[PDB]
Amino acid sequence: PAPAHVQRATIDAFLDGWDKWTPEAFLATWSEDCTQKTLPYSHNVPIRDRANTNHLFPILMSIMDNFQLKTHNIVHDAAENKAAVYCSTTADTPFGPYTNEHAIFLWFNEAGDKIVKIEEMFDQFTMKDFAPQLEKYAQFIDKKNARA
Amino acid sequence: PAPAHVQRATIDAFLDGWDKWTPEAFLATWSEDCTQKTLPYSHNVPIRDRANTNHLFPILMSIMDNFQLKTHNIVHDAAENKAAVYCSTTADTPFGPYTNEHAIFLWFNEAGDKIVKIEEMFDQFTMKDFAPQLEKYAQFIDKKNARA
Ligand SMILES: COC(=O)c1cc(C)cc(O)c1C(=O)c1c(O)cccc1O
Ligand SMILES: COC(=O)c1cc(C)cc(O)c1C(=O)c1c(O)cccc1O
Repeated sequence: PAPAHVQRATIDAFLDGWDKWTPEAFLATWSEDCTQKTLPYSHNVPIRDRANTNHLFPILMSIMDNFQLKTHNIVHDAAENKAAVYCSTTADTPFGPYTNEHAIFLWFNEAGDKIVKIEEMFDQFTMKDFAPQLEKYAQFIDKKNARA
Repeated sequence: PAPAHVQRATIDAFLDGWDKWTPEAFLATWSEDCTQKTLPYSHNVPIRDRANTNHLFPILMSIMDNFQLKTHNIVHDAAENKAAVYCSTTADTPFGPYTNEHAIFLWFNEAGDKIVKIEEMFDQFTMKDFAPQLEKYAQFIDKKNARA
C-alpha cells in the first residue's frame, strides 16, 4: 500500500477538482473502473459506473453555478488505503438554490494515485427533490443532442 | 496522540457495546461529556449531550427488539485520533420494523480510551418517522414513571 502522503495527495486533488467544478478536473483522480454508490443501501440507488458519471457530470456541472465546496473533516486510513471525508456544498441551479452535505468513503488504487471506489451519504431531503429535476434535465440534453 | 491499537480498541468496544444493545455496554466508551451531533448541519438538529443520551438510551433500547448491528467499514486515522465507520441496523419496534444506516465520525480523548465527539448522518427517511414516534414514547415513559 502506497505511502500516506501519496494517497493524501490523491484526496486533495479530488477535493480541488471538485471545487474547480469542471469534468476533467474532478474526474482526473477517478480510475477507469471507479464506481459511485449512493448510501444508504436501503434507498436502492443503483451503483453508477464510469460511463454513467462521465455522461452525467458535464450536464450536472453546467446547471450548478457559483459552486462552492467546503471540506469539514478528512479521516485518512493510510494503512488500509482508505479515506472518509465530510463536505458541504452550495450552488445556484435552474431549480433554485441548492445545498448539500456529503459523507464520502474513498478507496485508492495500489499506486495510491487514483480513487477506485466511492460510497457516499448525502442530504436526502435535498436529493429527493433535485435528483428528479436533474434526471429530466439530463434526458432533455440527451434528446437535444441526438437531434443534432 | 495515543497508539493506533489503543484507539482501535475503543472503536471495537464502541461497536461491540452497540451490538450488545444495553445502556451500560454501549456507553462504556463514551467519555463523560461526549456529545452526539446529527448531520447534515442544514437540518439544524440540536446536539444531544451526555445527560440527554443517558436518559434516552434505556428507553430507546427497550423498544428495539431483536436489534442487529452490521459494521461495513472502519476508517481509522490514528495520527489524527479520529475515525469514521459505516454501519447498518435492523430491529422490531412497537411502530413496526426498523432499519437504519449510519455514517459516524468519531473523535477520541487524548488517552485514546474514551470517545469524545460523535457526528453522524443516517437514513433520514427512517428518522423522519421514527424520531417523533420515539419522542412521544419517551414522554409517555416519563409521565408513567412520575406518577409512581
Ligand atoms: C457535487 O455534485 C457531484 O458531482 C457529486 C460528487 C460526489 C462525490 C457526490 C455527489 O453526491 C455529488 C452530487 O451532488 C451528485 C448530485 O447532486 C446529483 C447526481 C449525482 C451526483 O454525484
Ligand atoms: C441505534 O440507536 C442508537 O443508540 C444510536 C446510536 C448511534 C451511534 C447513532 C444513532 O443514530 C442511534 C440511533 O439510532 C438513535 C435513534 O434511532 C433515535 C434517537 C437517538 C439515537 O441515537
